[PDB]
Amino acid sequence: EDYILKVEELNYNYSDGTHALKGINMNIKRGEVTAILGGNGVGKSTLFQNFNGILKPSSGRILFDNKPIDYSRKGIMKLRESIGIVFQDPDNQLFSASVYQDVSFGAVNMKLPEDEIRKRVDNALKRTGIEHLKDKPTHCLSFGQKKRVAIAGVLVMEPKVLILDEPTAGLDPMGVSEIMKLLVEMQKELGITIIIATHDIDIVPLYCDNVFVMKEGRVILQGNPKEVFAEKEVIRKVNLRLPRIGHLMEI
Repeated sequence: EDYILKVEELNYNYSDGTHALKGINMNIKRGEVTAILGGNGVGKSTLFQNFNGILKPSSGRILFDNKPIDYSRKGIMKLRESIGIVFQDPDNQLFSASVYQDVSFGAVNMKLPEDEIRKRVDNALKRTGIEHLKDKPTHCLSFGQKKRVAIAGVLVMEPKVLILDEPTAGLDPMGVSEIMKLLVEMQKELGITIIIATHDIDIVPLYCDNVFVMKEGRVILQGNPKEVFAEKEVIRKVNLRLPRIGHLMEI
């Protein structure tokens, strides 16, 4: 019940023979916010595609929810119901319809009692802060609102894991902290595990319990962000108290 994903000695090579991930060991705790950090080309998408089964490891394995992944068609279908994906650009995920039609599209085809669809969708919209936009056309929303609609559409299925692909995209730093604090809050109320792929090492990690730094398809650092970015954190606190001394420490 500690780890929602354990990656054990995982290797991945593309079918052309390109070695993408090497001896990856990663233990992701249930009900924490974990981020996987690194610039492009580091292998974040390759890792995340293994998590939801679109790729299968060449060597080693992944335990999801304490159990091996079942790679049959049925097993993959089951695994993806447990795992919600929020895309970088919400346009890639949203329908042109009202916020309520889009978000409720998911429940509507699972044959639930209507009043259970009602609760699920309304709770989803409250939980993402977008009740007031229930009847607004998606095409009229800000990027930030759209992203909240994407998240809400995924909450409706009650996944166990929420995976966000670069959640800082299209957002100013205060935009970023808004979305991060929203995610920290929904975990408090839902117990959902949050996994983030990002290159942002400044804001995103202040909201994380755990962090993995990747380079050329290997983990090279890991742990509590307070400890991993111990030095950046000292600087941050200095700016907070003595604005000018902290810039001589960046000098």
